[PDB]
Amino acid sequence: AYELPELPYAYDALEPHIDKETMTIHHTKHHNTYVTNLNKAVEGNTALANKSVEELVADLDSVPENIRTAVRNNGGGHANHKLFWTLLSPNGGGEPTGALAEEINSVFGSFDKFKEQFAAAAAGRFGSGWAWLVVNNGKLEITSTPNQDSPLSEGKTPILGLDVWEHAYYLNYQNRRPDYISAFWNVVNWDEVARLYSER
Amino acid sequence: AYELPELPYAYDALEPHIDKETMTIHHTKHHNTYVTNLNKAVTALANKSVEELVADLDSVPENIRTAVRNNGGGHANHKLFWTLLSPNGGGEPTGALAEEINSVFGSFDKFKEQFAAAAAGRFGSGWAWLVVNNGKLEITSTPNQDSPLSEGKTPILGLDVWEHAYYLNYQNRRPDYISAFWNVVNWDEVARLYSER
Ligand SMILES: [Mn+2]
Ligand SMILES: [Mn+2]
Repeated sequence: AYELPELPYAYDALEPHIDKETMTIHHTKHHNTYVTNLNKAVEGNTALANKSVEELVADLDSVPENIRTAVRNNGGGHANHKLFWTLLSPNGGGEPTGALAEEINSVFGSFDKFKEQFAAAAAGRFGSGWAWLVVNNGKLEITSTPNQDSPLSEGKTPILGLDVWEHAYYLNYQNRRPDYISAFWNVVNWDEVARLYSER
Repeated sequence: AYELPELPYAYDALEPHIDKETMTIHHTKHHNTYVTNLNKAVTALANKSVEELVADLDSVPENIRTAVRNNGGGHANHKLFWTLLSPNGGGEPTGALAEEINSVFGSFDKFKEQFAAAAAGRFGSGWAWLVVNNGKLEITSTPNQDSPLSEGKTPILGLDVWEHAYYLNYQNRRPDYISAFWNVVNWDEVARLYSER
């Protein structure tokens, strides 16, 4: 009984970094489709349905082989986008602070180095996928996954993610993925990332 | 070594099925990029056609295999794709090709349903294909720029389902794009490829 979450802001609140039309289609069509298909996949499996989408994707091995693909793709779609909306803000941007900033400077050397490495991962993901900042064994690291696969399935907790499926940027940037990635930094809600960091 | 092929028609020749903006960007940016990157990756491999190159990545240095796989596949796939479209295309298959399709799939309509299902079912980026395997017609789909050629199969018809191929005009509506695709397919070219394979 999963549901499509409402956005924390207006559809045009992230302009011009992300266009109103993309936000509208991305949320009401793409994300919504993952929710619809996810509910159809777990229909009848009270056990799986009672778990949060994150818990569900965290253990795909416990999902029946007959619907494992559907849960992987659609569960991943729902988990990834639900997190993604909460990481954006019309009042975001800037740089991390507190414990998160300290960890970033210690692991990557500096926030600028982190952005360079994160941008490289996002640009290097061939095909559809996501670029991530996760906590693995209590350590921060950058990774990328294909399609709707989530780091949660490998025991890693994402605290920042960038959707690099073409639907996330084609209307305003077309083939210019690097320009989309650069614009991303202007809307990142580092306060939310910091909260997820503490929880991870 | 490798170069970007010219389109057999104008950028707006496939309208309204495929918009001129998409054709222009798809060819001059996406395809051109695959060519540029392929050339960077590639001594002896240079003398091999892109088709033969992708036909056996196993014989390619593991230090550049991924580059050749993605960019070589990109070049080979798009090179073929452009030749399968035409402003005078569409209609329905004929001759021996039509006979084989009706025999294997039951009818052209059934073939279209199966092809569209494969194309709509490809999760993420990829391609839907009609290939000749061991002399038999089969419908398959590959991820990203992977090609049936790498599996010993010969593609005679292919549909690009990467979102860049249809997002400007169809956005999330991939099924409407697949439907419009039938109006521009060059069946004489598919038939020619089938006869040689
Ligand atoms: Mn998305
Ligand atoms: Mn393409």
